Amino acid sequence: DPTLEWFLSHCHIHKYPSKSTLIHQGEKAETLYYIVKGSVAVLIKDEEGKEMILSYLNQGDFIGELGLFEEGQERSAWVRAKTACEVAEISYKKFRQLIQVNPDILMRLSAQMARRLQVTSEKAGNLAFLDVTGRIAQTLLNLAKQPDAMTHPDGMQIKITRQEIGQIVGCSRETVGRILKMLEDQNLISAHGKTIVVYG
Amino acid sequence: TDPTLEWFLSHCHIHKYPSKSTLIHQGEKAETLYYIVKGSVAVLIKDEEGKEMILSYLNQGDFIGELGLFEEGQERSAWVRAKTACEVAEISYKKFRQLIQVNPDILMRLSAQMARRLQVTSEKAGNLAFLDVTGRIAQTLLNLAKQPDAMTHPDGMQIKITRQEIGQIVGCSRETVGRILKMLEDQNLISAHGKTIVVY
Ligand SMILES: Nc1ncnc2c1ncn2[C@@H]1O[C@@H]2COP(=O)(O)O[C@H]2[C@H]1O
Ligand SMILES: Nc1ncnc2c1ncn2[C@@H]1O[C@@H]2COP(=O)(O)O[C@H]2[C@H]1O
Ligand SMILES: Nc1ncnc2c1ncn2[C@@H]1O[C@@H]2COP(=O)(O)O[C@H]2[C@H]1O
Repeated sequence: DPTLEWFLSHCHIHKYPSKSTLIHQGEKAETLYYIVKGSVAVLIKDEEGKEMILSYLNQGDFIGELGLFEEGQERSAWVRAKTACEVAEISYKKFRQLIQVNPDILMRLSAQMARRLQVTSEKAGNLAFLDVTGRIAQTLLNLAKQPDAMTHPDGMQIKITRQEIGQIVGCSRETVGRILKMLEDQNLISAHGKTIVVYG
Repeated sequence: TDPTLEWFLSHCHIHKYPSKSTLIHQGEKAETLYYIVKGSVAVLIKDEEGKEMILSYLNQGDFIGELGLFEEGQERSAWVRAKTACEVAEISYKKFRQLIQVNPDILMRLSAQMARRLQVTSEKAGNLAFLDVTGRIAQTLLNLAKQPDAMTHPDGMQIKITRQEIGQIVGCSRETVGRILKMLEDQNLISAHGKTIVVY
């Protein structure tokens, strides 16, 4: 991948342990990132710091792109390493020079913006159409259809903490706890184990 | 406008769409890029029961139908419907990609708008997640008060909007919108006069 490697030679590259914060919402946006290895969560918060994950981003993903096309913008979200990460960074100013040399690097970036918009639009859809019970139910169902969902004699089973579920739908761990109990008692799932079984 | 947009537009056909006509249908094969020369549109998606949600309004100078551009074989991710009479330039993706090669600035213009839509749709996903239906409505009326067609008034801004529209934006029924709008004007936050609302 000649264009990528060229792009990266113009970056500086650093390692970040899991749980460390790469981007703080509200900071001035002046640099672009690219994930060389690992995974990050893109997070927003309510006024009391309850979190919602807008996306996971993985190796090959650009981050910090949204301040690129107009000066004076702030980071729109927190971005937090979910595993140990290797992350390339480059100033918007140097990136813009790179685009002049070869606009393919802009194509790649824009393709990812367009995917993100489709996915975030779909999520806003579910947030409008579903209450917190439906959100959690549709999350568990989505997760059971993932390539990594394990077969179970009674349906599919998943590994996912209550806090992670809470991050997906933007509710507390305890709210998740209560609604999982309700869904168990409605005979839709079982969560009495260290994992979750979605029936059917 | 500038010589670059005019260059781009001379490679487009201009089509007219009457108010309430659909420009783009969800699920259609995406092979075409659009640009709004005049007028305004609504972007909509739907739940399995035919409930509609307004993801966004877009206006003169806005690109539409861009999300299929970066990868072949995609579907339209939403319906796009004329809110007023519209004049809309259109061009095939393939021909757009050729233009990008002559002058990458036209891709820059487009990517700028994608970045803005991702910021706006993320903030909206947060609203839907974190706010109760009343907070969604009170935030929506501010956002509406800075659409191109929301003009001034002694005690703040003034807008025209239906209950159905608001309900489509925040995710609730007209009836519920009616009850909340009533609450909001007791809380001396607005005054309503038919379909026209003054936002303080
Ligand atoms: N809805 C989203 N989906 C995926 N990534 C996002 C989303 N919102 C923000 N981001 C990423 O989080 C970053 C926060 O900083 P920026 O606003 O500079 O750029 C942002 C994007 O790279
Ligand atoms: N969240 C959004 N904000 C603004 N416009 C959007 C949004 N989602 C979809 N659209 C527009 O609606 C169009 C539907 O067709 P496309 O998916 O080709 O391209 C889409 C975008 O131009
Ligand atoms: N709970 C909901 N979540 C998302 N959208 C809704 C919900 N309830 C109603 N809507 C949509 O918003 C519209 C507002 O006007 P109507 O009540 O005619 O029809 C409504 C539905 O299409």
